Amino acid sequence: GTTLTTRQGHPVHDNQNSRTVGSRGPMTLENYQFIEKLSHFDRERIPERVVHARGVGAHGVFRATGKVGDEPVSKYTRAKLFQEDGKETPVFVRFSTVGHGTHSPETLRDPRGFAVKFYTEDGNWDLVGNNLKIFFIRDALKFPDLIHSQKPSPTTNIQSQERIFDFFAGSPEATHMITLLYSPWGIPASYRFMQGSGVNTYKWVNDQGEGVLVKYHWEPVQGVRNLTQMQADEVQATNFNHATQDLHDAIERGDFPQWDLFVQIMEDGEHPELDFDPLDDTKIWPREQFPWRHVGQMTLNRNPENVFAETEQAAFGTGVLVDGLDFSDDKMLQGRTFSYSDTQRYRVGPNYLQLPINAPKKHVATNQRDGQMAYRVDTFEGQDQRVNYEPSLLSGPKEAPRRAPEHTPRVEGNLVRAAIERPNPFGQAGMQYRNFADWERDELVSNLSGALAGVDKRIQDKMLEYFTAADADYGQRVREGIQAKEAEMKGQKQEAPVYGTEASSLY
Amino acid sequence: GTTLTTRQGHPVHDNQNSRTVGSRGPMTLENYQFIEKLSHFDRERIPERVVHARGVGAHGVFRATGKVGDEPVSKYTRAKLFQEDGKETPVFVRFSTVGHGTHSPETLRDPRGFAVKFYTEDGNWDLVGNNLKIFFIRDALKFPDLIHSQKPSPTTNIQSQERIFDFFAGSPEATHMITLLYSPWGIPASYRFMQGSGVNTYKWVNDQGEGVLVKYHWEPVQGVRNLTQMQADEVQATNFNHATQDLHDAIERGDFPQWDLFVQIMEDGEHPELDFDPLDDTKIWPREQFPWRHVGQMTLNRNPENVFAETEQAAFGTGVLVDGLDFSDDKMLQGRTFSYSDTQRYRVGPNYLQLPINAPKKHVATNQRDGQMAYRVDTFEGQDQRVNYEPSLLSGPKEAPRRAPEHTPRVEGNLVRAAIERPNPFGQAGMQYRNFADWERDELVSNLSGALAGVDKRIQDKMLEYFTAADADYGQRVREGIQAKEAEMKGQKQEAPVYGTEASSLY
Amino acid sequence: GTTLTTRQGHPVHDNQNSRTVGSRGPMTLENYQFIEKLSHFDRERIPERVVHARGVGAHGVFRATGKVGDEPVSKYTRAKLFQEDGKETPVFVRFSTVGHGTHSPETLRDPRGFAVKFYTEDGNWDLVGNNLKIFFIRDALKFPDLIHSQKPSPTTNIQSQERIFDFFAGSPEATHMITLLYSPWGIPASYRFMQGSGVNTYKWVNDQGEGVLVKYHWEPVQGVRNLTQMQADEVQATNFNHATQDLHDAIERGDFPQWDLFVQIMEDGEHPELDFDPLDDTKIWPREQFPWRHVGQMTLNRNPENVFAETEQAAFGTGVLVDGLDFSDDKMLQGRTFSYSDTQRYRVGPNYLQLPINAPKKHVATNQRDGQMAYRVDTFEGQDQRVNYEPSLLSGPKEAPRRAPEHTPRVEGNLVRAAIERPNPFGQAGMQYRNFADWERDELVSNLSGALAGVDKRIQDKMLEYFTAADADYGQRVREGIQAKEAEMKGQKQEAPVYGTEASSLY
Amino acid sequence: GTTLTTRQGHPVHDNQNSRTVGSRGPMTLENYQFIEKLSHFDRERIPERVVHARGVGAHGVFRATGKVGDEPVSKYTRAKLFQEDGKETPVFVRFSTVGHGTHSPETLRDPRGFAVKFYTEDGNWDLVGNNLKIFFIRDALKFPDLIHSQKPSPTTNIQSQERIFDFFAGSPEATHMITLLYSPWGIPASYRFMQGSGVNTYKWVNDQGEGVLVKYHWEPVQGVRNLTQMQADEVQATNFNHATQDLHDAIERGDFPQWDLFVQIMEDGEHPELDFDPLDDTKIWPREQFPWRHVGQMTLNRNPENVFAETEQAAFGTGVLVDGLDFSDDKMLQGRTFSYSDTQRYRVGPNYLQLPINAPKKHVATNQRDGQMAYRVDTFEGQDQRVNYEPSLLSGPKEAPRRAPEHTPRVEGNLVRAAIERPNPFGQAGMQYRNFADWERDELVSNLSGALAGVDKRIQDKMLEYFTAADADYGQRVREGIQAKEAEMKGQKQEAPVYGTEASSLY
Ligand SMILES: [Cl-]
Ligand SMILES: [Cl-]
Ligand SMILES: [Cl-]
Ligand SMILES: [Cl-]
Ligand SMILES: [Cl-]
Ligand SMILES: [Cl-]
Ligand SMILES: [Cl-]
Ligand SMILES: [Cl-]
Ligand SMILES: [Cl-]
Ligand SMILES: [Cl-]
Ligand SMILES: [Cl-]
Ligand SMILES: [Cl-]
Repeated sequence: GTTLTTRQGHPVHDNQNSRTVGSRGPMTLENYQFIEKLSHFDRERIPERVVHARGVGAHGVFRATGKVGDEPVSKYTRAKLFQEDGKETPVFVRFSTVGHGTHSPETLRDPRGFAVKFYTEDGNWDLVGNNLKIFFIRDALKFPDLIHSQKPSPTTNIQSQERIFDFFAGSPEATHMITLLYSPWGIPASYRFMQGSGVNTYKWVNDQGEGVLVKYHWEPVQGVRNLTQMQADEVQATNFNHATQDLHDAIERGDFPQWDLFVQIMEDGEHPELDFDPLDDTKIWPREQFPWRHVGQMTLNRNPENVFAETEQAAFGTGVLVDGLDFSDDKMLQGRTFSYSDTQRYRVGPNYLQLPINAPKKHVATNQRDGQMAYRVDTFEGQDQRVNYEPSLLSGPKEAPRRAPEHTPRVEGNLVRAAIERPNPFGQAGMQYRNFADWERDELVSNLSGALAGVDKRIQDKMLEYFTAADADYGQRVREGIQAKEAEMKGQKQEAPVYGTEASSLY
Repeated sequence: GTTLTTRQGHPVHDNQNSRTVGSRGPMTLENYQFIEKLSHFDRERIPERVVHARGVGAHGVFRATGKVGDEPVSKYTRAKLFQEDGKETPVFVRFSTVGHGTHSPETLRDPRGFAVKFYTEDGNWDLVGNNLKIFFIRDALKFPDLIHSQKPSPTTNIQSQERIFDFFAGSPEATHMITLLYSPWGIPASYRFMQGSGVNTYKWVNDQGEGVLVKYHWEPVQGVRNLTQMQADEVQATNFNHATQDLHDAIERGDFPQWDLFVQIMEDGEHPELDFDPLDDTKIWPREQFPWRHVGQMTLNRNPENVFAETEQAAFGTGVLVDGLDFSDDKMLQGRTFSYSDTQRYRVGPNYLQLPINAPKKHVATNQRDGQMAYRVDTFEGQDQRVNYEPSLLSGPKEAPRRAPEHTPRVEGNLVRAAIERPNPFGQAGMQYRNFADWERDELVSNLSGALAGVDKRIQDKMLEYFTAADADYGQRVREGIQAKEAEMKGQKQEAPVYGTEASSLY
Repeated sequence: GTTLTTRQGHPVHDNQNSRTVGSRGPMTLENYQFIEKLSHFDRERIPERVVHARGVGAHGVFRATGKVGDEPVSKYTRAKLFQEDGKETPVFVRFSTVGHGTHSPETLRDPRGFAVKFYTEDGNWDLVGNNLKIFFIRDALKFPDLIHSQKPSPTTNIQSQERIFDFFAGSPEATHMITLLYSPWGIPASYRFMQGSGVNTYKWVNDQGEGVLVKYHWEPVQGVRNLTQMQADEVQATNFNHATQDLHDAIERGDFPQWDLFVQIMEDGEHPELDFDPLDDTKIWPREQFPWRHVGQMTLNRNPENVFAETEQAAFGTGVLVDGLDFSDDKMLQGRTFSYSDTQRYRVGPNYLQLPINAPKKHVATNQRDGQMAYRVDTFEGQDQRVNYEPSLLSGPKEAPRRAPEHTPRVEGNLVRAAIERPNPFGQAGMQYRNFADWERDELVSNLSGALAGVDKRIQDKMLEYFTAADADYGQRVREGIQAKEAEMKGQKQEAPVYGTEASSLY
Repeated sequence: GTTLTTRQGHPVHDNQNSRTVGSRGPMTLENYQFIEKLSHFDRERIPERVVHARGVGAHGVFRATGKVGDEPVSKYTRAKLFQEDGKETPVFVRFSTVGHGTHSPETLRDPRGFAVKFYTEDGNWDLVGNNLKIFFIRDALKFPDLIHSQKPSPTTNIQSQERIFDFFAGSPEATHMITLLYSPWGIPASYRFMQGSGVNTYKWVNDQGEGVLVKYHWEPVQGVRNLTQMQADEVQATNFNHATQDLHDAIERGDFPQWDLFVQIMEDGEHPELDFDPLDDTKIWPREQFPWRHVGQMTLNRNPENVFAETEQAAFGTGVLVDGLDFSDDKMLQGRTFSYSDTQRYRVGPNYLQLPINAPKKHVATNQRDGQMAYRVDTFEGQDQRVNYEPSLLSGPKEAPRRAPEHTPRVEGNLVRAAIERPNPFGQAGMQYRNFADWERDELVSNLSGALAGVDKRIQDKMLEYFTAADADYGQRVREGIQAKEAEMKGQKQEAPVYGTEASSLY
């Protein structure tokens, strides 16, 4: 029961010594125990996520209220997990950073990942969102460009603020994101004291087949706490895993984190009465115009018994929708859908949906076959095994009858490559700057000043142009901050940093 | 229960049409059903086995007699699967060719694979052998050289007899193998009417820790049938899957194939009284000097419900030995042990031993962790999960106490790269030529003559030298056969072959 | 210069013996030469193509005439490779079957692959087509269903006509394809005597940005030859590589195969004057209504120096278009575009476009970085290496200015999952049946009769219904053929086939 | 020249917008530019090294003196790169940590990697060593056990000192390593101010075939600087890439780091006059008994132009030896040799030795073929391409004639699994404790005290037993440190750490 074996089932008698010619002689190839043990060890590492590499997972449950806001949930969506009051749905959630790889400090400035996997009766639903309600760009084509500038340089393997704002200098749509990111909101204190949002615009489909535009929001019961740059540096001094440790230990002691699910519902259409496009993920929907409607509550109450098998292998996709949910023409959203399935086949495996953490908690009958590491076949009991196709007069799985009309929105336009007609990259950025608290603006100006100091002046002028366009005080305060820090830099001594205490050889 | 779903568990309502803008318009990225279905389809194929690609599998059982020959089995080995009379052990067997890839004709000239996986109580045991009792080479270093000459040319993608015997011209040790291969024995009629053997020399270890040299043999109850070149060409005309079809359909109708397991036991040592090395896998052990000892009987009685998941993903390794079995200093055998584990991590997967077909049918407790497509963790119930190492004062699996002395043979010599001192590459080759039946020799001479006709004369002279060294009649008959066929080739017309009936465009 | 080395550059002194303790002793781990050699050998095989696995490649050149038909080529397209008379463009072509894997007989019934890669000055252009002008299905969602029924059964690993027509019974749109496939046209005699076509509908864009619907055709100068089933069985008896051998040997002796490129141009639009949809790939365009227009001629004159490095690693994609070419709303075509890139990253590699055979023969400047086996970085001379994104004020590659208007067709409709309004699955099928020659119809009826004999009657009735709808005589002849063949089967006895000559053990 | 293109060579006109139906409509599959760009991006990440993931690389040169110490280098070795005075050999060096993954703080306690690749005329030579002269274990079978305890826990994803010393409690041979590791020597200030060593025992072979035991040492010209835990915490606060930054910035400004290569030569044999085994890698060779002999000097003077393509893809193996160098019976060394090639085929690729950074800078002629991402074939000019095997009468690469006798040491003994007869796990550990400086001992006791505080007492007692066996004062000081720190912990209150400043929702 507790006897050490090989994966072939061979009981191991000596886990200490290799088989050699003499006690101090050479190893022979008569060492299967050694081979198998090391063969598997050499291939433990799978490639990390191209983004959101550093993360932590937790199991939990979602409770529905049966209604959206103060009116029945059936009015806007027919998603089965929402229909009944008190209906519990098992979930797995992974929190994460964005920029740097695994085992990187969780005190770094970054958006935070907030992915929730709903194991519903209509299959799985992945809500792949972040902490901030918006994103840097509005077109998915710019994503590898954004990440490359955000990630460590291919020449130094270190993040560069110059490289970061170099891309921002040509991307005015990221202004609103920067205003949030370089504020204290760019470094959440922990995952428990953090907001969540689907960022992109989605759609809800009801019994009638009617669709409405939808925003998702996670509101923490624990409240919201942010980490200033001074505070972040202090934590990082002795702890580069503080956020992972915070979530795990809280669940371990019974202090279960909770989030309330809110939704913003909007009538389908262009809405020309707005100065912004509702399909722009660099835009928020004002609560005074589009109030938040309560849907349910999620509680995380169980830690993974194995980080790799569950959290690391967990795979989330925006296309993973259940009946009642649908896409919108958010160009960012539809772009995402492609990459998730694409990257997960490579990272987690060809049959990654057959893994316990990714597999749905219900019946599955597909004609999909084979693939590497195929653990099971999606046949049903009594099926003619030789039938792996549809249609078939002999056997095999059948289509599901429609119990509700499909959502068929009207789409008209020319096949073009053009930006949206209402960019407005400075509008909401200025609003958020003014609506900030004093200590939040101070942190924003301080961070931007320290970041843009020493950077190419062509970049500086363009960023100052963007900040000024959002708010005059915004632009002026950053400009003065830059001039001040560039002046102080000029009056020091930039010799190479000396580390450690001088020592002498022991031999 | 029979409703078609995605692997996310989403019930599919339309498996016929993609989601498009209009019934005849362009596809959108709002097609997760399409994406997932095709995403998995594009990665169905895993790399085929580098050798023995074409094959067929079958489940079965092995019954032990409790004795070896007419004396107790405990005298020579302490392998648990042999100790009790009537003791049944589940097995999975894969038959195969060698040279060409999957879906290649099973009527081709090749050695035949005969791999048996024993799911014993001491873990799994893989007996990876062939139909012929010997092999081409005596050193594993020559294996990629042998296979490259055997396999289709890198310039034509077609097998070449000139390339084949080009390598044989510099490899006199393959003479005995050629004598068998180009005889009718090179094309077994089917897998059911075929012999089996471990080819390499192994070792049996008893209760005392004493070791003896061992040869394995599978004797078919159905008898032995071979396929002549004329007969093989006739079958190939309408059936390139005849051997796979033969085994499957026989089990399907209840005609279960059976093999008796025989063993040849030899005292450990150099044995200088022999003209051949007992560790040379190009050598057989004469029955008159080393009689065959019955051990048990194997019956194959169940076909795989899925060829890919079971047969294709099946992984066999010569190092996979249970207690009571051990290696010998067969340089070919020890070389094999490395490649099997090496190639299976790449082909089947990093966690290929976690697959149902490869996993042992007992308890497994290892400190091995992670790897791609990790379906489970080798922990035991109640274990401290954070302990994945040995030794440990906290928890984790423990070593197994020795219930019998380990086999510790004496090894003396200089670390050298040298061939065995008793090569004798022509001895047994000549014996087998003379011991052949008339119709077997006729086929041998006919095949060699047709193969060596047109080949470079430097190769021909060297091969004729080898054949003559084995037997004077052997060499002379092949020489005359070559001269005859080269003369007949000279008197024809070698225009490019014309195929099919002339046709005309339909448009 | 000719000295055998390791891939580390180490001169090999002994390629015959492994390093062991004594000439007949055990191998040590002191064998890097052995390790590296077998380590690479164990991973020679990459996964075969999920479809069109068996194939052969050839290098060549394409000559443009500068005009389409009798009018300038610039009138309809601005593709640079067509503009000048006598303009030569390097090409690589791979011919292939469809159903079975590598090293499978080329005498089997299948559509034949005809993929051409154009190394133009505007980058690469892949024309991924077949010999037949149409395909089985009109929606890419059905592709894995089609292939699964076409491919060997997951229970027997053998193709089954019952499984094939089981899918066809629920797919009436495949009727026209079947009419061609089970005719002599289903087995081309060789690749040189074979037609080629893009099958799908494409678009040509000129200087004005105007688009026109387009069909591609390859007409062999050598003529067209088809292989009857009786002729195919005779060839298969002694040669399962006859088509591969035919192309290679012809090029080797100087007999270079040639194809003339024809195009069918059609005004963009719905075209309600047709009984078929021009975007349906199960439909041909009648020459009497849409004449074939000559474009150029292609000549294949060089064989690959390495089959694997060139032919096996070759990657073709329908999305790989140069300026002047574009997509259509062919639901089949757009579906293909997804799968090629998806499967090639897995099969050939993440950086497969960096391989010599797939890499363009011009300038390449991308912001794409890394990936496994990254051989080079897409930077230009003098570039700031730390800039791998766009836009950038510092450095990096810049966008290309538009020298011609982009094609922006009007698209209106509801986001639906619905079939085309003009299916007409039997129309052209019947016409082709009547337009057949007598020997072509006889072969068609003979093949269908032998295939549908013994098959479940539910399948038979549906197929007979489809054949009859195309043509009354068509249905009746097949019906009579089935009744006749099912009757002769009833007067047989289905015992297990006996193979080979009885033999006796040699030991 | 600077125009942005696809990897197909297609000039990109719009790198900002995806192709959609209308400026704000859905994406179509008519987006190859989008597809290819994201398809490659989704697969940028390769699996990180299972150990030494975090690292930095640098190009350089090595100058030989032509002699070892004060006597000719030819006396002990015939390695070509050492024979001539002033002989320069191109090198690539990668420095690294051990425990945590990529982008992990370089201020962490760990051994430091020091891998050097020599591009010699006899091929490549990899000297894969660390900064410390010894290692934790003496048998490679314990390596995955060691790393698992050292690496973050599978339940918390955080390193645990309890898990670390849990393994050490059952591994007394790691005592000497711990004495160094928890001293200031466990955190080198930077890579430039750091020693290097091959750790394992190697062999040098001369013109006579005579072999001698060998230790390698890298002595930094810049001197040696270590980083205390207090100093490390201060650096980690604002910089987790300080060591990577230090090496890069130094080379960039012209301050090239230099190391002198020293060797320790010892007569081959058991050497019964020692209280330790010279093949034990947990043992150093006393300079007073075995003086350091100068060999040459290495200078690093060029930074990688691409971190991934060069540093990340760099592959080092202990088996990669040139003529004149050889193995010893160091059970640790021979174990390593297996794992490097095994893990690098998986990590870097099947053809990783074909990559520019790993490929030798000389002639390469192998019979190795294929493998994924095969960029070239190892054929020579004029070779018959169809010959990919040895021997061959037709063509192909030939063996190299021996210009010097091979080293063939005598090996006698029984095939056993047993530890060395002279373990002595506390001897040198105690000596190093006394030879330490006061500030070095203080740091050692301080680190051990803080680490073992709160840990299971069974572990504590075993470690205290090990420390005491090395030195009585050693054990007592740690014991007092533990008692003191466990007492101050008892006078605390272990509430959950509170992070960040309280904030409020912005919406
Ligand atoms: Cl709070
Ligand atoms: Cl899957
Ligand atoms: Cl399916
Ligand atoms: Cl039925
Ligand atoms: Cl018989
Ligand atoms: Cl495994
Ligand atoms: Cl283990
Ligand atoms: Cl315990
Ligand atoms: Cl690529
Ligand atoms: Cl790009
Ligand atoms: Cl390689
Ligand atoms: Cl080789």
